[PDB]
Amino acid sequence: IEDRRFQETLDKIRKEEGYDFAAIAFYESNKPSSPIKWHYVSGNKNNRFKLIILRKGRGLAGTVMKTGKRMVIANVGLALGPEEKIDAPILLSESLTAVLAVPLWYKNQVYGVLLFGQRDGRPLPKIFDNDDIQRKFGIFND
Ligand SMILES: [Cl-]
Repeated sequence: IEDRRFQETLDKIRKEEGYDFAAIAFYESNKPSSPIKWHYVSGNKNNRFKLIILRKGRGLAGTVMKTGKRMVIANVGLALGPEEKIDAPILLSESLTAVLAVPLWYKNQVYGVLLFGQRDGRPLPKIFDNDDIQRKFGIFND
């Protein structure tokens, strides 16, 4: 899709799927040492996410960017240690208690990571299978 649609589609999907929060991360630049940052957000409580710097292979977005595998964390407090909590600062800046992170694809590469989150102990609305993934979030792929 055109770059000029990412925000609108992100917001609509967040609301359809019933999440408190959504975001999308990409590499900050084409420089070799580029970090990964959270480029778009929706349902965010503040702007501190703009300070977050993720090194390659680290946090939620780094791991999904690397592995090609979605991550489902039903409960942050139970599923993650404090070392993992630290690699994923969006958890802290947005007070997220559950999350779903999905890779977005371009010619078999992961070019971005799409994150959905809940606050206040609200559960994930549903755990999607591979086909629902593709159907609901395939708009972001080619
Ligand atoms: Cl993060």
